[PDB]
Amino acid sequence: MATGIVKWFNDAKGFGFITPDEGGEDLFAHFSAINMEGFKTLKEGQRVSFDVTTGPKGKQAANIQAA
Amino acid sequence: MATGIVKWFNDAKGFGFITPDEGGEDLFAHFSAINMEGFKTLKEGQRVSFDVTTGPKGKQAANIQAA
Repeated sequence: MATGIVKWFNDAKGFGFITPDEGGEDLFAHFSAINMEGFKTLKEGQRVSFDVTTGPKGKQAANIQAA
Repeated sequence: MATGIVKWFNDAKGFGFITPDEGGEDLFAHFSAINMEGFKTLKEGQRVSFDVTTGPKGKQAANIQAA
């Protein structure tokens, strides 16, 4: 499965462009193209925003979102 | 509240640690802490994996997931 970095994205009409990693031309990416199963976990390197809260494991990230 | 980068995560037991951006101690991040509303859009700089497919806008990213 191919990979790449999101180059830019406007929330108004809900799409952006992805630069593919292994070379090639930029891809159009509509928000509706997001597979929600693809984001049920967190990934190494992934930038995220969150609330900070004290839980059982101590200081923890709540309400995690993409940043 | 705050932002940060996911430093390390383990898909088996479903938890990892986030290093906060604006200084501080690393935070425990369980996958159930993920707010799905937080990922319905794509973010600038976000690393993603995808199918490639020809749609109306031309070459497009399909089935987009976090990478």
